Amino acid sequence: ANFTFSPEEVARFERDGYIGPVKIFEPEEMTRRWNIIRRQLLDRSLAIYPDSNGKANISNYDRHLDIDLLAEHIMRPEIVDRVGSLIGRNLLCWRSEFFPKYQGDEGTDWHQAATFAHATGKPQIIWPSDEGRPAFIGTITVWTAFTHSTEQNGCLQLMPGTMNYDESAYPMVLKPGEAVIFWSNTMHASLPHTGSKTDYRMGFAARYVPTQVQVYPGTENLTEYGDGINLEKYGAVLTSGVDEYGHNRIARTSQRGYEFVPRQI
Repeated sequence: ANFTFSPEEVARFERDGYIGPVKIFEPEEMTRRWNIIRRQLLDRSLAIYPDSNGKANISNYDRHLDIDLLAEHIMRPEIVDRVGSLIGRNLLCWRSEFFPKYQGDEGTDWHQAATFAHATGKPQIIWPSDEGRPAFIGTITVWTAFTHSTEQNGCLQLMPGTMNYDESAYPMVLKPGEAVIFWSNTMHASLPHTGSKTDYRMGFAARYVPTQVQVYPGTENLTEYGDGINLEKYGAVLTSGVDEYGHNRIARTSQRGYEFVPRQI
């Protein structure tokens, strides 16, 4: 089995900055997993980030490092083969987080998110660059819908085409198990949640970057990074290929013994 994108799909992604929906799991299967995961998030006995009021804790950052079903999710061929077709087979998953949305939540206007750390403004992602030229800081984001993501639910909004506009709603509705893949900085918006109070939307995002990229650059002798992030037990996960660099903290094994074995095609 292979999930590499076709040359056309890759082209589509290149002009839009995103692509989806793409099936990761069948609806009932994703639901089955989320039913388990939801309870497991409650137990932080082995979470890499300590208790705090920071984003990392409240939005449950990097639980793929302690929850088996999440460890497997970021390793999924359905995800990895597709991301790999975009930025290379030597893939690193440097982060995952949840995106809940509840009744009353307002939408967001069109904007481009950045990969800087909120607490310090430090770049969490740094791509290699030529002399003088600034460094790219984007990261391929795979947003899987654990719950259905509808317009009523406050689903994401993306616009076709690539500060600038060019030669001249768009809701990304998703069923449980489907995902949308996009550059973290792709132009996007989101609708407000106008549904019932029991109808919550849950998205699980896994972010990827090729091995040549530096994760949490500097951080030489740091642990407490901000926003509740503590690098002590942090590690980027090599999901495929090999790592010819070694300049990033790496996690070959999850906090629960789940072994991350790089996929090869």
